[PDB]
Amino acid sequence: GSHMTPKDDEFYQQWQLKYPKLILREASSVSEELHKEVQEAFLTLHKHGCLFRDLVRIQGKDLLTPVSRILIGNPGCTYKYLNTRLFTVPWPVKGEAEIAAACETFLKLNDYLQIETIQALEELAAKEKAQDEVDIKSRAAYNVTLLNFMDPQKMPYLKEEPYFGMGKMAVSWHHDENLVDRSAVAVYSYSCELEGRDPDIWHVGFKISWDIETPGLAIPLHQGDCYFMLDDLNATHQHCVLAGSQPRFSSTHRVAECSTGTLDYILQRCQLALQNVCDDVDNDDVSLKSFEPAVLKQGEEIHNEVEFEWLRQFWFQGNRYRKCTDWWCQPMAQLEALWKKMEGVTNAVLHEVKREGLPVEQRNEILTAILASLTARQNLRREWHARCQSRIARTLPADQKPECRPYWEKDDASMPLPFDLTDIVSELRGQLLE
Ligand SMILES: Cc1noc(C)c1-c1cc(Cl)c(Nc2ccccc2C(=O)O)c(Cl)c1
Ligand SMILES: O=C(O)CCC(=O)C(=O)O
Repeated sequence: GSHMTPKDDEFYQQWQLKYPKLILREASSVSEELHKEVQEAFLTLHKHGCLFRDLVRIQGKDLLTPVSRILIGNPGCTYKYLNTRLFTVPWPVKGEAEIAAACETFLKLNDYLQIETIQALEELAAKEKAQDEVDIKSRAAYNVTLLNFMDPQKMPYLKEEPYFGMGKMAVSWHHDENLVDRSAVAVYSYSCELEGRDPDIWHVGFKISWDIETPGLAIPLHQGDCYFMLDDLNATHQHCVLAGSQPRFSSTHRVAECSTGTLDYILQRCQLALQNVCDDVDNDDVSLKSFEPAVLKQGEEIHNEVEFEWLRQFWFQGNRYRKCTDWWCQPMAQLEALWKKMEGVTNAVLHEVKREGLPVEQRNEILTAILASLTARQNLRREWHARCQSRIARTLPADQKPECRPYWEKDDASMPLPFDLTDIVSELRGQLLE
């Protein structure tokens, strides 16, 4: 395999022929006022220490990401990649002062890049022609941007690009996950400073999925250049980042698929689960209205969703959002209080299966509905606490160390149930032996 750069004569016709949905807008197309404001916003956030490497999990192993990031976007929105849910540092859409100005700056860049995307998509459809204006606006309605930073000198050894000889990789081949179908991606690239591609210049590489025979493209990215992935390019093609000599920032604006990833959604899920609870007063006497299996199954599934997809995802990042914003403090306190009530709900269900007047075919109706949720609850609870207590988790600085919140001992009296459910879950299967 080989690759092509602007040094090659075939580079320009391959881009024209086989990458027409990849658009490059060089820094000359962007106002110099916007350049300085965006580049200073990058440095403002970097000085305040707002960008963090994530401790993700890929195929069983825990990995520190080579790139430090921060998610900025609509209030209450989340973006999930590599099993890590990032929460937006909010930007001011209608309805810490330095950091808030940087978020307003990248809100302005988002408006600009959204317009450029709509125009590029309109010019794209016209070329393919020779109702759908709703699709174009929605596929460019960016709700978040994932800011990035990497210093290549800090790595003792960078990975070689393994298929086309593109040299050192900062980020390996991948798709951008959890995006609205056929939504576009706009990137603002900010680089701080013969045989093949220039090793000192940052590039974005492109290849066709499953294809290492078709030579890939290595697009040089200078300071202030913008590139756009239109329509199904992000799905049909993979991209990587080829490292240069000096550090580089980037602002990657996305239409995150957030149908199950906003605060309003998960709060609504929590209210749906608590509709099966007598809500006169918030005490330890939790009494359920119905024990119909579908209602209890849905209740324990929502219980798991708020705990693992929201509570433990958030506190695994060790209150590092607090360095940027306080926006998630009350919502996370509210979600935990809602989750605590669901712990009392689970205790109430276990109290009912332990009751004498219950006929066995109603008792087994309940167990068949709740055991898949309780199984996943304990399997995921130890996966999360194991990741909180791993060697590489120790190596992180103090104010981003993973916290296994919520966590409590068997000594703790305020919680109706223990953290370890192995005795309880094994009991309920030994209960449908007899
Ligand atoms: C997947 C995905 N979706 O959105 C983003 C952003 C990613 C994503 C984000 C990243 Cl930080 C990477 N890179 C890595 C992540 C963890 C460990 C190593 C690497 C690496 O490339 O060396 C990849 Cl491959 C993909
Ligand atoms: O850094 C970039 O240009 C975007 C590449 C990418 O997928 C990312 O790291 O977010």
